[PDB]
Amino acid sequence: MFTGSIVAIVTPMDEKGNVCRASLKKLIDYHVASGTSAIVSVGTTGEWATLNHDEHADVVMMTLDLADGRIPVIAGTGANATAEAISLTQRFNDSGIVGCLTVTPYYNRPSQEGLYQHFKAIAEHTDLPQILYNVPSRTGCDLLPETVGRLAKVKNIIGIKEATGNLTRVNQIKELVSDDFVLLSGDDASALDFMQLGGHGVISVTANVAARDMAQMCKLAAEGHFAEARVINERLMPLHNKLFVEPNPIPVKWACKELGLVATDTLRLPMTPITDSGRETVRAALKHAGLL
Amino acid sequence: MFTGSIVAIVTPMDEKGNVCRASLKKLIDYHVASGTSAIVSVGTTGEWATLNHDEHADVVMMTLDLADGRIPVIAGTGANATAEAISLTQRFNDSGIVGCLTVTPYYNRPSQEGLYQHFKAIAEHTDLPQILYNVPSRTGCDLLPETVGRLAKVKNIIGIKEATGNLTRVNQIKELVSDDFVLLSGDDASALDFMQLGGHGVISVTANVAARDMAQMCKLAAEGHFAEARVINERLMPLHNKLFVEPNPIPVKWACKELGLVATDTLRLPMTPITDSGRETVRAALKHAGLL
Amino acid sequence: MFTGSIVAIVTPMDEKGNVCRASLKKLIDYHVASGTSAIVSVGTTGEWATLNHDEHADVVMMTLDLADGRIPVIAGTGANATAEAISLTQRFNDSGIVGCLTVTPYYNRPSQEGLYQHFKAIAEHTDLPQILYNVPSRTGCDLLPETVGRLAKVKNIIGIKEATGNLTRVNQIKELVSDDFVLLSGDDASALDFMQLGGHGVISVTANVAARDMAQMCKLAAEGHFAEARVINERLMPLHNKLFVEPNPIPVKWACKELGLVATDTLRLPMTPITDSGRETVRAALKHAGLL
Amino acid sequence: MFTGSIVAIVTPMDEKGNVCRASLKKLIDYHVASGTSAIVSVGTTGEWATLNHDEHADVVMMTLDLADGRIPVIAGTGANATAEAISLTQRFNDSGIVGCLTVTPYYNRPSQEGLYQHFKAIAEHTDLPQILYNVPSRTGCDLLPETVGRLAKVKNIIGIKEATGNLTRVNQIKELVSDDFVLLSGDDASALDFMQLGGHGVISVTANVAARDMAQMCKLAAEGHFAEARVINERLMPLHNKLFVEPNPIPVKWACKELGLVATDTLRLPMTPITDSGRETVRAALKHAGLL
Ligand SMILES: N[C@@H](CCCC[NH3+])C(=O)O
Ligand SMILES: N[C@@H](CCCC[NH3+])C(=O)O
Ligand SMILES: [K+]
Ligand SMILES: [K+]
Ligand SMILES: [K+]
Ligand SMILES: [K+]
Repeated sequence: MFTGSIVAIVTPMDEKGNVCRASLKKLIDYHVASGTSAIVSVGTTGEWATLNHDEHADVVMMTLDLADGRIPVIAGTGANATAEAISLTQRFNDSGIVGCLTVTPYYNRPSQEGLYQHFKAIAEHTDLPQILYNVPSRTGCDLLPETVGRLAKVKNIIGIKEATGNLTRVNQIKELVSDDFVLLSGDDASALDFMQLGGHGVISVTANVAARDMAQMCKLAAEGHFAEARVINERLMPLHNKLFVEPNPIPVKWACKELGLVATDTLRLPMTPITDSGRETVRAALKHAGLL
Repeated sequence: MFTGSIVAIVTPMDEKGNVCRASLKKLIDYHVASGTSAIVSVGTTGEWATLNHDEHADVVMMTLDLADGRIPVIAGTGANATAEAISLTQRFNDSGIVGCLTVTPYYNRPSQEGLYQHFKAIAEHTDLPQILYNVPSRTGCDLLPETVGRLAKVKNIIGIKEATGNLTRVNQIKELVSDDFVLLSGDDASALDFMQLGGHGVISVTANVAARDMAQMCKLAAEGHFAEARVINERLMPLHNKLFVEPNPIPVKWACKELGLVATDTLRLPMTPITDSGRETVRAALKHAGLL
Repeated sequence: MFTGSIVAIVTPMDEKGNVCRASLKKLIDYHVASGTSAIVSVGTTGEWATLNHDEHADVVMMTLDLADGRIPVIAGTGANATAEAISLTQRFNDSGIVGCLTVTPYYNRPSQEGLYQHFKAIAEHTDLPQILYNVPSRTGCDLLPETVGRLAKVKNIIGIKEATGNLTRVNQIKELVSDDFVLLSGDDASALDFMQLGGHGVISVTANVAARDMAQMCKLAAEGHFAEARVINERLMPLHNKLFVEPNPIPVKWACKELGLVATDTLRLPMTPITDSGRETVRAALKHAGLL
Repeated sequence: MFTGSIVAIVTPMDEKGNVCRASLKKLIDYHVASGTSAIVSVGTTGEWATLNHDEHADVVMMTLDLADGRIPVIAGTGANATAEAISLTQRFNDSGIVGCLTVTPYYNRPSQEGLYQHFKAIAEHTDLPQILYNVPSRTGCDLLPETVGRLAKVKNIIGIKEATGNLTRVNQIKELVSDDFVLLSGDDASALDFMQLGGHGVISVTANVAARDMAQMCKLAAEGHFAEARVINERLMPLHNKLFVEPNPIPVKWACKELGLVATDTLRLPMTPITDSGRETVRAALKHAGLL
């Protein structure tokens, strides 16, 4: 549910940019069969950025309908205005999602005290578990360990997706929070290292195309079998890097199409079609992973 | 109209967080009287991030009404989804604004090709002049000079607000565009240097509270009188820096209230009220400028 | 010998900046009694930067004489000209040191191929084990994992002091080198994390004043008892940070004087005496560690 | 003498790595004929890092001999130990150089107070004019404008080589120093912008191979003719960038050999011979400049 390999699932689209239900069903079945712990619906990799609030709700509800109770769903619910994050969250209360993934405000660069008031207010108006989401390269704001410590005292703020790739954050956060607070990597390339230092899992792009291997790697890491998990990570390392050779989710949607998991690799502007050179790098990564 | 001292005007609010019409009128009269060249309505400083699309439109329309033809008005119109930027823009067509300030997509970090396609599409769905806006510390995206060169070929893309504070960009962009493409600073502390290098004006935070000084500074710059302009810049330098002692527009709103230009210094979460230490810093800077 | 807690020992000085033998003897006895694995003589913390080549040799020989076979000594031997590093190394061949700590060329910023030719040539002209030393914040150059992989194939290049604080480097290097190559942290604040990911020890500033606790922490980390080692690291964390509140070794020399391990805290210009505010921060760290 | 186009001259070498007198003479005649204002002997570009103190002195003395009063000579004299900088400087007293270029201590990262004490002490042991040199990418140390202000009060500290490429530093430093303190760029690609902001010249890599163009560029700048200067700058921009395609002075030495100005392009390790791809890049840039 909030540990192990969690996929940040693509939002598959037809040629017009509308959600492809048939493609989504195939992905969801794939994750159920491959042992993925949960699905993050309309996260970053799900083009949270370019869906409107309504389309967003629809993809989440569709994922819940297709999932049919077989795999837990977490929805992306972040916003850069605290009133808007509260309002959006209300739409998912009692939807069937198990939790919300809520990103630090982007663009407006609030203070730490602002982040604290933001997240505390969101949490106050829902019974759903909240997972905080720190990704400074995208938002311009860095939610620091001291603030995560203050927010972890709020009953339903249950963990953090830490996407800095700065592995010192693991034990800085861990020492400030209770043993039940969940630490999840949001950086596939450093995620095994993150788990080895005491993290609990990963919210992953790679998992979209290597679900079984991600699931086994995370299970080995949780049991302490790091040498063994590292053999898997070494085969997935080209994917961990090359799925970001052009802006995510351009590479992963192309990989999903190439494997046949989705009908088209279409995305919404300002995301553009993968370049020829990108296709070649991604294909080589897929073959390194044994997927083609 | 697109040169000299352009104010990025605050959206003054009541204690409930909604626009205060009497305060806005007072500010706009103040800019008319001070010699400000134009007003950017619902830019970053105007809390574009925390107004919904309807509130945003209402503020722009109210600003045009109150300006009553005495001062040109440029609307913030950026979005991180191309479709939504086109909508937002279509909405101000025939409103009376003289142009749009359109920020690079934020959060989703598109490629340069993606930036080119986003702005080209927006420009194609309007007749209004477009000023590109590059502020990578907020967006996670850096619109490079090469791409500005490509976009400057589109008929109604007419300038750029360069808020990197990287002064080498002035002549990198000038080399690639025509003599009538406008270059404006988005960084108060470096704006005089930017104009000395060949830029044409500034979209300014400091102009909210030192409108006459800023207009006089820019007039001297445009005339080649840099040493006279620099005396004015040194008097304003503590404001140029300390209006960012806490996240913009927290300081400038406090300063506006302290000077009697607005009724309340209220902002929307996740922006937080100014700290005491903040108050003290900004008050010292206002004293140095001779404003209080 | 090349694992566990290794101290980067201060070079204690009298009021004129000359090496204080009596102070050095006290330190060396302290490390022998407290279980330190080895001593790095005239490393960074030993003011390698401001001793001339002769003074340098003398401090190393004095440390070896005082040590009297009771604890292994490693000498700092780096230089930014390959001919000079070869020449300096010859002076220590058969001195009694067990190894050399050789920093990447500083200031001149060579390519990776230049680093490879540099270190390979140094290694070629000695039988002494060489430990490579990467500290980009000081040198302007970053010795990358791929190059460390190529250098590890040289018979007597036996390990690396990795002082970036970037914990991803551990397993990037480890996967390219043999199981006998030693990975040592050169960043006290992240050193436990470094060991938890697969590093073998630390070349430490903190060890100068908390030798026994560092030695126990490293032993616990080597046995896999990370929770236990983390209790010690948490008590030493203020030191790990505040020994760098002013440039190293200013704080640690002051701490050593305050504890009575050395007669004076004098250093060589351009290092300056600790500030009052620095003394207060360092003292508080020492008390947190239980040392005062 | 301390304005206009100052060349940071290469130390041409034979195949063994020792100074080539005939090549040096040829370069110095070339600068006399081209209008270069002064020569920096054994600066960074002159391989200050890899010459020992005697070799360094020999090159400066040989340069003064060959210049034969026709062109002023400034010696590199920096060291990271204050005592050693004082020695090095005392050595050039009454040599015939007109001043010294003294870099911030490298590697040991002193405080600003430490920088103040280092340069003040050096200045006190000579009558030669001192030009401070700030190049943080190489040294790990950033000499800030405030500290430049303090040092500019010392009688014989007369200027600064600002190699950050951060153009805001020009007017930050000008505000704090007297009208006769000299500001020189250390960054070819930004040097014209630096002079347009109020700087007085450049210590240039590009001047090694485009001496006449650089002197003409600086003459036009000093006269206020920026648009004419910028035409010359655009012709040289590929050199300004591609003379750093591999670490300086690897490219400029190759270019000097290719133009017939020196006999060999030999450098000292850890600098390595230019790669083939490098050769091709620099040749294209020399073609663009009209030099070959
Ligand atoms: N700054 C905007 C977020 C854009 C929504 C993503 N397409 C707001 O406050 O709602
Ligand atoms: N750049 C110098 C190193 C200075 C020695 C430290 N005080 C050299 O090549 O030797
Ligand atoms: K909690
Ligand atoms: K245009
Ligand atoms: K080896
Ligand atoms: K002076």
